[PDB]
Amino acid sequence: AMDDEYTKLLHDGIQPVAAIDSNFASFTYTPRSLPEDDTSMAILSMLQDMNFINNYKIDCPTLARFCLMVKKGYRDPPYHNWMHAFSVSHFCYLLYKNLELTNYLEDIEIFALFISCMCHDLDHRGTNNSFQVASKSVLAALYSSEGSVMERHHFAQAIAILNTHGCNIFDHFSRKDYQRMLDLMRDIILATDLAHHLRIFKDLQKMAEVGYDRNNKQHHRLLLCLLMTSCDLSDQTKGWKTTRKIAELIYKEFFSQGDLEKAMGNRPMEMMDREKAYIPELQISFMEHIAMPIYKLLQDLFPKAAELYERVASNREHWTKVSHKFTIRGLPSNNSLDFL
Ligand SMILES: CCCOc1cncc2nnc(-c3cnn(C)c3-c3ccc(CC)cc3)n12
Ligand SMILES: [Mg+2]
Ligand SMILES: [Zn+2]
Repeated sequence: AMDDEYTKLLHDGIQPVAAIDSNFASFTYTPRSLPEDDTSMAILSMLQDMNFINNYKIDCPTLARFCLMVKKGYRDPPYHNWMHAFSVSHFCYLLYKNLELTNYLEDIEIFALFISCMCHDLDHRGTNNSFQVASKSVLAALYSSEGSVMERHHFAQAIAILNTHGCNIFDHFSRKDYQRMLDLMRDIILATDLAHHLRIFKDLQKMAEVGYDRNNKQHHRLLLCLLMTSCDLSDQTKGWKTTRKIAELIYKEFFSQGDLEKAMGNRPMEMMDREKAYIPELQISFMEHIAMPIYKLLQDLFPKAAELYERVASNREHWTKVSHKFTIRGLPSNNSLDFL
């Protein structure tokens, strides 16, 4: 159903977003409930709704071909796959719809954000940055002096897609705007390195304290940074079932890297060591120390974003609640102590 795929994608209309689901454009929509078969069409619906296609006279063949090439540029580790990218892109669309980004950022910045969302984890292998370095990967070999190893590769892969014949959805920009767009993507993608976020966190607080100034150029940069990290973590803004299930995949991925490190004779981080990792406290810590501050910062800049923070805080309480279930009380389901 692969070339079947390009053809349908291109020669039918692009569905109106509302026809996808009546709640497609609300903060309570879970993008991962859309069949993976429909997600490319969905990307195009959002692009058309956000008016970028008919704004920039983008080649529908080029655009549909971009989309499928982006999708195909993901591997299939448990977490860092296309459905991640898709729901991350979808949240960006939500932000643009519910928060009115056009009053905050230039059309080009928003386009670069959405597109960086599609591409921000391309060709991920289920290993992190410290793995690249520790294992002397060829990615660590090329990007050897400044960290953000994977993020540098994700941007590199996005670049190589745009430079594939019939995939340059930017080949309509002036050379000036083309450069600007590439520098935008690099910055937004790079911002998805958690180390980056921790570096600029103080500056984000400040901007939120004094208030976003649209004539401040450094505010534009910080906003786009905060918005992108809000997109990368948006699974935490949905239901309990979503955080629960996203913990499954995360930990499945992490533990595989740990098993591999052990085999190479490295010592894995605890959260990657399936023998040592206590998932409930790892989640609460992650929630309390990473994701919560992101959505609080977003609530401070954007008062309509408040429901998202309160979702994320409610998801944390719930890990607190079910946290006792990770000590086996009574007997296992089968009434057996064999597992001993
Ligand atoms: C930090 C390690 C904990 O990992 C996670 C644990 N629970 C949920 C989760 N959702 N995404 C992550 C995660 C996995 N790897 N990375 C790099 C992230 C992550 C983290 C932050 C950002 C904003 C800067 C972007 C991505 N998660
Ligand atoms: Mg990433
Ligand atoms: Zn990501």
